Amino acid sequence: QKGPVFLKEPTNRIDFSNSTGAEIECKASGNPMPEIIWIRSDGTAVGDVPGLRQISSDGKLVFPPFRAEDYRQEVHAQVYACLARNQFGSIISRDVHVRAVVAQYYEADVNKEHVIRGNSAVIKCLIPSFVADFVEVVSWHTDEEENYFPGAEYDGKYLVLPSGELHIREVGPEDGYKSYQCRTKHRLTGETRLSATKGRLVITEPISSSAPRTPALVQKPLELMVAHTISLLCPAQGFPAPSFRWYKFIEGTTRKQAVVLNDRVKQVSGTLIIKDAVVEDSGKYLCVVNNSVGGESVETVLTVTAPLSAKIDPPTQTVDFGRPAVFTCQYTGNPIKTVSWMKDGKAIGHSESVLRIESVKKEDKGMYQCFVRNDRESAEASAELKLG
Amino acid sequence: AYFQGDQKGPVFLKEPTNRIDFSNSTGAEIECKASGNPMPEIIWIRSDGTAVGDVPGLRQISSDGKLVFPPFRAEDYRQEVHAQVYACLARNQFGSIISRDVHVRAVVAQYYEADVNKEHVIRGNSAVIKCLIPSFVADFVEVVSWHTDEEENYFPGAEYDGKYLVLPSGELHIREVGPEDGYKSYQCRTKHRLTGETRLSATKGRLVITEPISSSAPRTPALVQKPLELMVAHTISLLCPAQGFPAPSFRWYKFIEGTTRKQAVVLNDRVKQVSGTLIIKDAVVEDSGKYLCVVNNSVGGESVETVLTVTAPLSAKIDPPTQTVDFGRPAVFTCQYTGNPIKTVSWMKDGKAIGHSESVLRIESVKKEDKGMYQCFVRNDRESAEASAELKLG
Ligand SMILES: *[C@@H]1O[C@H](CO)[C@@H](O[C@@H]2O[C@H](CO)[C@@H](O)[C@H](O)[C@H]2NC(C)=O)[C@H](O)[C@H]1NC(C)=O
Ligand SMILES: *[C@@H]1O[C@H](CO)[C@@H](O[C@@H]2O[C@H](CO)[C@@H](O)[C@H](O)[C@H]2NC(C)=O)[C@H](O)[C@H]1NC(C)=O
Ligand SMILES: *[C@@H]1O[C@H](CO)[C@@H](O[C@@H]2O[C@H](CO)[C@@H](O)[C@H](O)[C@H]2NC(C)=O)[C@H](O)[C@H]1NC(C)=O
Ligand SMILES: *[C@@]1(*)O[C@H](CO)[C@@H](O[C@@H]2O[C@H](CO)[C@@H](O)[C@H](O)[C@H]2NC(C)=O)[C@H](O)[C@H]1NC(C)=O
Repeated sequence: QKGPVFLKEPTNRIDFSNSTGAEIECKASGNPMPEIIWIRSDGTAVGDVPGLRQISSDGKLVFPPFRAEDYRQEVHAQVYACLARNQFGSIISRDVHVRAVVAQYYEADVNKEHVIRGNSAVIKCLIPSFVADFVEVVSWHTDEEENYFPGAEYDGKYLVLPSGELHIREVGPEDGYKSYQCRTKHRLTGETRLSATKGRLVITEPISSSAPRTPALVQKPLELMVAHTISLLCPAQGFPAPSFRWYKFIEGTTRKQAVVLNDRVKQVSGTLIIKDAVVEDSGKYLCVVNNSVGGESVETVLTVTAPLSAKIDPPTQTVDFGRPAVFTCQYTGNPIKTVSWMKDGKAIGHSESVLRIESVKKEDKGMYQCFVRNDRESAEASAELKLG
Repeated sequence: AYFQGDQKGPVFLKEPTNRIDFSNSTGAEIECKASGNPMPEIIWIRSDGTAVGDVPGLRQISSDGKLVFPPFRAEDYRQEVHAQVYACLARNQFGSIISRDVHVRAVVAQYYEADVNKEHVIRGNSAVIKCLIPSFVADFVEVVSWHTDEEENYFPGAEYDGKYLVLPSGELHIREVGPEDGYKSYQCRTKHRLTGETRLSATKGRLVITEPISSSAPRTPALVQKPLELMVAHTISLLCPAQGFPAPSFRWYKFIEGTTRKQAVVLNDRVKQVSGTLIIKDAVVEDSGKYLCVVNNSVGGESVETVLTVTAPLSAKIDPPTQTVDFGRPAVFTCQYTGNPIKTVSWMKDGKAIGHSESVLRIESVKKEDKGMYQCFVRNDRESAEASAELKLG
């Protein structure tokens, strides 16, 4: 006899268009071979909604394409999980957050950017918050028919930044005779679109000096996957045109250290570009900006995320009554907000990485699971307790 | 050739203020006035320590503590005169004292324009139309009113038709946006505090309403409000921008200082909530803290932390005024400061820094050279305050 074990866990987030639908597969092994059950993560096994959700063979949670008119929050905006069960015990998979999106019109805008002659400028493509999870910038274009793409800086002046903005170096009066528009792509429909307004730089020739001034609204804490490229903006306008330096606070201290620039880590004006993120790049960054009148600064936190995995030591044990049983969950990833245990699909209230039963009983036989979580993600491991 | 009484060190009777901001057409008078026996000399220094020269037409030191910045032509701006922190230095035979810093900022009258763009919102949600003012005039310009193409006019104060509110921060708040709400275009009126000029936005904004089919948990934006410094006694509005379908609800908490624990904000007379916006009237220092907006809906939710500091004017005071001490007996000065934040304390003796940052100063054993004036300086980011005291030999 062997308890269930997942062979294929459903992914964590599945987002899809109503025209595309969604197959989600859950595969499990055991001896006897286990039954698969889908549940809402309110605990309840899920029904079939003809046309909308059909549990199939032998995973297998299918969402067929549907009409706007048949959208249903209860089915289509939902967190699910997979439950594999046999005589020996049950295991739950991680959560599967299901988001079906009815394909709808939107439009990105580019507005006027005001800047002091000689400063760098950042033109932003405005995307409404309710498509921003799905829409991203593919390219920039001007009325003079030039086209800018992510990659390298053009003519020492134009760079399309990782976060999709257009960065322009050393803005002069001649730069006001240009109008900019972005191209956006929606990842669920694959549709692309030119922005519905276009923006211009309005340049001031200043007479007075002015210390550097940064905006009221600042980038909130970023979460970036390992091996990805990151750009941190340091918006500032000053006269004379300022200098910019970046730091990282030593983690949990009030001290900071200059960022070192190389191959991998580059600074374009005041923008820090970090290629190939490793978890160690996480931290609290400070941009200090300066000219002969004075200085200002803004902070920006970054977490470099790494995918969770867990494994319990040992994968199985046979323990006498009422001797102790000990399970140790080992995991990998960044960040780890919590560790949680289950027994035959239910919670046990125990959030330390090591589980100890002091003296085993009849009812302790079954499957145990460690779940590790951070706010975008989860990983489970399972283990088997038998009675001597 | 002459004075009576014991010599008394100098002491400021009129301290110059901290920031004077002024247009090129107005100019600036800054007055420093001090006391002592005998009767002290007044010298203006730049805040690298050097005593300042006259620049005819620009900077003239006058009778009888007065630094004067006459009205001047654009062509005549000199950053060295016009963008500068000064101090007042007052001296007599007995000793010397330096005033708190005096940040001087002359600003040449220049054209700017505000803008108001398209705002995209889910029907049924609230919306916040913003007046985009250019960073480099934003210290001097702010919103005075909102106006519509159907000729309606909204002022700071009270809600209109329970629907439109001009937030104390200048944004126009609108409740429960409906499709009919897309046939309105909005402009801001802004006022420049140094020229007193008023203008309307160069561009007008509109609402673009999405009639959504799929549900969406609440979504907050990438860029969020950085830490805010509000003067005591002022009104404050904190925003929680979020769009969601259904229409989400909003709740405000405040963290217990230096813990991970929050408490619900208690809404009443003086603290109110419009949709997701928190309004704090008549701010006290105690209102300072880390605040958290939770936002919700049957699909899931989100949140935005914002830090508020309510600031209070800094003032310092030494105990005593003056003491006489025999040689090899210790002397003791204690600074009593009020205000919010204090970031730092420091000390000087006869205009020079002594490198000592604790509220109470102690000379272990008084020598000949220790006679004279001693000063505490208490500063934050935006402000400074000084105190003085007189040490005599017995
Ligand atoms: C999913 O929803 C979309 C949007 O409601 C449907 O697409 C519409 O299809 C009609 C023709 O069938 C077009 O004329 C419209 O242009 C589409 N609307 C928009 C705004 O995109 C789509 O067919 C639905 N998918 C299904 C039923 O499989
Ligand atoms: C560049 O600008 C910054 C102003 O933000 C200066 O850094 C500050 O320096 C003062 C002391 O002179 C400190 O008390 C502040 O805390 C500093 N801010 C921080 C934490 O960066 C800096 O002095 C300027 N560069 C120079 C040396 O001219
Ligand atoms: C301060 O500078 C402003 C701008 O240069 C001056 O105002 C201008 O005055 C000229 C004539 O003197 C006019 O043609 C402009 O239309 C004005 N423009 C602005 C921007 O107001 C002002 O006179 C200066 N202060 C002085 C000379 O005392
Ligand atoms: C609409 O969204 C918000 C997002 O927070 C949800 O509120 C969460 O409330 C539960 C209460 O037990 C907490 O576990 C969460 O921690 C809250 N927020 C977070 C991320 O910490 C809520 O799920 C949504 N709908 C409602 C009202 O239930």
